[PDB]
Amino acid sequence: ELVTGIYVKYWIYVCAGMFIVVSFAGRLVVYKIVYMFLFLLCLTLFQVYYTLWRKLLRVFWWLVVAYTMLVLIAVSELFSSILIPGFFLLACILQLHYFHRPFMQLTDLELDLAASFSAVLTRIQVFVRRLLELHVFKLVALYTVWVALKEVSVMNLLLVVLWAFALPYPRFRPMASCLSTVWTCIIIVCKMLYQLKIVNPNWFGVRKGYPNLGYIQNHLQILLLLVFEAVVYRRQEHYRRQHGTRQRLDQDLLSCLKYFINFFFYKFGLEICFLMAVNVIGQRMNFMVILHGCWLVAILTRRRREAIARLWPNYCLFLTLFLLYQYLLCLGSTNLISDFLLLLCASQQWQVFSAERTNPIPNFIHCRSYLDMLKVAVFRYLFWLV
Repeated sequence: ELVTGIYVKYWIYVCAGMFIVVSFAGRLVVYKIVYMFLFLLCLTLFQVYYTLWRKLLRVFWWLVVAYTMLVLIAVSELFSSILIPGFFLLACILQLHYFHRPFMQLTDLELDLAASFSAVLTRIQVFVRRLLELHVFKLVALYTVWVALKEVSVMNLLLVVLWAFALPYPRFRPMASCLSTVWTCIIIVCKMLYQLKIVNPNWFGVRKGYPNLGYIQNHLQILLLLVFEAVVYRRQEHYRRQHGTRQRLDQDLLSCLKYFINFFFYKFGLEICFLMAVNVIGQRMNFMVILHGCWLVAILTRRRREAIARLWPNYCLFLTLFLLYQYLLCLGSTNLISDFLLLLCASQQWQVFSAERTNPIPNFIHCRSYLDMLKVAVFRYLFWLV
């Protein structure tokens, strides 16, 4: 057949996502929300324990059973609660059992636009794996965008500091990534446990979530980004287990574009670092930015090549030593957001500085191809343009 495979493979993750976010369709009650909270925590522990990702089907079936039991011994007002959690529990149980019996084993390893679609998917997966550190940084980015651009979370400094020492260090990055996933799960547990009605009502910032919908998205998107990173790592391992040159770049326009996109930061990196530092100093307008630009012009002082490289690990070190203290002093801005973005670019540079793996110039004095018709302009016209 055709449709039965597509309906039998995309079952468990979408059903768990529908069943876990369908909680809290009601007033202040601990009865129905803590089930979905413990379900999301169990899914996070299953993903992060790296051996029980799909090998606790007893626990999944027992969670479905407890959900159905609560939905059948609990439930214009008595027509949506029994239709939400009843059907949700039944669908979850059916999905979990069916997937475990056939879909889980098959997935695990113990008009022709579809080929282009799959090739673009594989290439985006490859770039995600190469940019896994960058993807984690983008998760730090949305973290601070909820933290320092929407509202400071419950000791958000701890998570932004986990990010801060995760950025420049590759020995830290995976372990502090998993510890950040764990701390975000604990933060979501404490967030959904704080909306109670027995509260009897500056280093804590318990914001007392009123509407019981807005005080969860800053942790829901966090766990969703951690789960998208874990799913991208798992799909990268699965696609690895299944299934131009740096000197040939100047042969075709496509080859030049490919050698650009592969190495867009390679011999451009410190340039873009200086550019992002300049944009941050322009945008912040503070004496903290005055000291930042002082150290930036000090880094620029060592014009000679390889001198800056020595100071660049110390550059990342005082960058994180400045940014973490800045966030803690703001606790008790968007300028700090772009400063964290600059520190992220500088950490990426401090990573890829030491890449020790790795003359048709008179051709580029006349136009013999499109590549050199643009090459001559870049070499000569740009100087006049500047």
